[PDB]
Amino acid sequence: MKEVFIVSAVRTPMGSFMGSLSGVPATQLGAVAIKGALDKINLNPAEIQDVYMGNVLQAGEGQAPAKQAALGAGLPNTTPTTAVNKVCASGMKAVMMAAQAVKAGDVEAIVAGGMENMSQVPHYIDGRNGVKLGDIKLQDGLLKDGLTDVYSKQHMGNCAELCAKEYNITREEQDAFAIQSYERSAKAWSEGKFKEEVVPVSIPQRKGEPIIFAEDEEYKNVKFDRIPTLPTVFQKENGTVTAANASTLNDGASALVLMSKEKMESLGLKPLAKIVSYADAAQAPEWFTTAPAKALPIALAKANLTINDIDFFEFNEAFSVVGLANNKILGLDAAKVNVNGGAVALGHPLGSSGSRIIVTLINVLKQNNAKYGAAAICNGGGGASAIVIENIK
Amino acid sequence: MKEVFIVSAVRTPMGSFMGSLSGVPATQLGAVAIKGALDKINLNPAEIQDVYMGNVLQAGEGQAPAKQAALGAGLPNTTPTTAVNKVCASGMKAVMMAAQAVKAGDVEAIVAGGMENMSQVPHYIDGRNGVKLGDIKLQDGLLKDGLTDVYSKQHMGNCAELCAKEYNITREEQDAFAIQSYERSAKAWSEGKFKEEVVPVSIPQRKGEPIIFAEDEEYKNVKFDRIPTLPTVFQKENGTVTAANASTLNDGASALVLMSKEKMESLGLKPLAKIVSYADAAQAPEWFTTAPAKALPIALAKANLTINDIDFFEFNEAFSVVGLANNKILGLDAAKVNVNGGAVALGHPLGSSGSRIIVTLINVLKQNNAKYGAAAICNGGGGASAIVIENIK
Ligand SMILES: [Ca+2]
Ligand SMILES: [Ca+2]
Ligand SMILES: [Ca+2]
Ligand SMILES: [Ca+2]
Ligand SMILES: [Ca+2]
Ligand SMILES: [Ca+2]
Ligand SMILES: [Cl-]
Ligand SMILES: [Cl-]
Repeated sequence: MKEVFIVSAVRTPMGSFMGSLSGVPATQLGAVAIKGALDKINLNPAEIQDVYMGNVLQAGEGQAPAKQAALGAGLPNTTPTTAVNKVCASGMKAVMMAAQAVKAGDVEAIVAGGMENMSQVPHYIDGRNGVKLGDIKLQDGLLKDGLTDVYSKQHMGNCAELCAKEYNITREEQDAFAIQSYERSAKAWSEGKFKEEVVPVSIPQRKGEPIIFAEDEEYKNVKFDRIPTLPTVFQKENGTVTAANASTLNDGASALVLMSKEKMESLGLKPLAKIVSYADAAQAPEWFTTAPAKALPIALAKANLTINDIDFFEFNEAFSVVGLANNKILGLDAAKVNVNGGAVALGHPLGSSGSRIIVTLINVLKQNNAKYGAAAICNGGGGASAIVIENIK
Repeated sequence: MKEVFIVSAVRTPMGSFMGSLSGVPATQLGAVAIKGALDKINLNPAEIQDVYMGNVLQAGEGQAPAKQAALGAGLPNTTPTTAVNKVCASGMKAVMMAAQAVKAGDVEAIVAGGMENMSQVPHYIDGRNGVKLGDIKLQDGLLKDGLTDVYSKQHMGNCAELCAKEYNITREEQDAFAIQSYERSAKAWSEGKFKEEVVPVSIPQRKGEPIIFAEDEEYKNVKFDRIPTLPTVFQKENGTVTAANASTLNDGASALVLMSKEKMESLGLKPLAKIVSYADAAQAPEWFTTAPAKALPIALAKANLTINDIDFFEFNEAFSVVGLANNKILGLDAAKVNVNGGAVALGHPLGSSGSRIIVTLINVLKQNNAKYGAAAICNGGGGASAIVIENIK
């Protein structure tokens, strides 16, 4: 089978809910990330044969959100585009599907990534069927399509509490994990470890010069001394999950360029990394929290690798309890997982995070002179996706 | 490269806007189609390794629409699922991506299809940012995300008028094409030519037995003597497109099961058809109407076939002018295109039509003892997808 290489990989900084990017539509954040990925390698945009963008909450973004991102990035109108929705796994599934397009022989160069502006998700009304007498409900699209389990009608955070109970993960352990994610995020930013992968967003102003948004803003929104006293927001009695040890709602995008060996060599491009293998797995919807621990072994077996062969891991931190549970189940050394921080501190724009953690993993491997890395992310409905990459030194 | 076979292919009947399926959510229509595809071949649901469903208008469907369809069809909670959005090409792109997953070596059996309930698409309000003084607008999600070109802010029907003008396709020609689509649809239904592919929808009633919806209802909504007198709804002066010669808004779903050679032979299944090749193409957004004439030659070249090798064609009839324009550009014999009727008469649930026309094409080829067929469908943003299949006798 053809090899698939990652020749560029970038992300926007992540904005807080109703924060610095709340006025920049998801499709424009996608445009910034895609253009950034092309610009890193000075790639002629007409070399791109397809664009796959993860995007969970598409309402009100307008027709063909992935086309809007591609055209906004400067790709020509001859570029096909598709938006993909595997909830929080969307950006990773986009990369996997793009790799399959290369392996199937159909494209030599392809963009894959994800985008989300959670600040701009609308509320919904059934406007076509009148209500002759009675109150009418406007559903928050974030809660209805993003954060509520269909089958239980409960918030993802309630599923996080189920995980905490079953795997004996305490409030104190979740808080310590969260504090570590905040500390690692601030340290990696201070060390320049996000400078390579982050492409800034220019924000037009009503009057004056644009604001250049260049750094994640979520990880500064923390008061460490308040963390052990915050209320448990999903469960009144015997709860464990809080606003601080859960991830937040965020805005951001990410993008990667994938190529065949023949195409990258014809262009004189040295790859960042090779995609070794990938896999999806699923279990009961209420157990989406531990599905990454099912998906990663499948990807490892496809790679003919063992868990001991992986130098660094990126597991998306939808909740601190999710990070702790998958580490515990797989027996992972926490010093090798999310070493530059994770979503509890950095943020979590649903449709982008699955590709964002690949972007970060590439740079973690280079920063540590490592070889194999693995990334995995859970998703609503009970799923997870996982991918194994090889750093090319 | 591995061959990819279609071992089953079904569709729901299509309901009219606010019609017989308006109370059956898109995800449940998807469940009916997927279960129907499994039932045709008595397939153990656990053989399915992934599910890709096209779905253009996901707002308010709840979390993970493709999971809801899969679980509703009786697939186990171990089945990964993804929803794909290439506007009207979504269902075809789902099938193409699924074929790539087989060719890439990653799955041996996969479900691909599409689903849409246009009746249930909500209106949108920005509920998070108050408006201190002034009227507030609720955008129709169908118009905003489905039917309006982003760049021109005009309806797809206005792009249809641009096509009519540039390609000299008159009102009278569009009306004659529409009448032919209605006539062919009624004839094929009367001849039993949709009995094989259509799986009925049972509709629960407030009191009493369910209603069994088993036949397309759009093609009976026509008054032939009124057609030449209807108003031109997108352009007041010198218009050509009407409510009768444009497609309608509709509800419906469709689903196919794809397999490798090794898997179908191990299960003792005879394939319906082989997927020979497929392709995407794009041009300027306002020229989405003629993009099928760009995509099909790419697919033919990948198949090492010429247009003369194709026995029958399915080109989605988003508008009569689109059908006429692509026939004219490619020089196709209208007696070989959409021979059982098309979307102008049968309906057009956006995310399902791209796979629906493959389902219909399979049966057209068998009904006519034919070999090669091609299907193609345009999509907002300037794209089209095309697929070439080989009937297995
Ligand atoms: Ca700094
Ligand atoms: Ca937090
Ligand atoms: Ca260990
Ligand atoms: Ca009949
Ligand atoms: Ca019509
Ligand atoms: Ca001809
Ligand atoms: Cl899933
Ligand atoms: Cl496109």
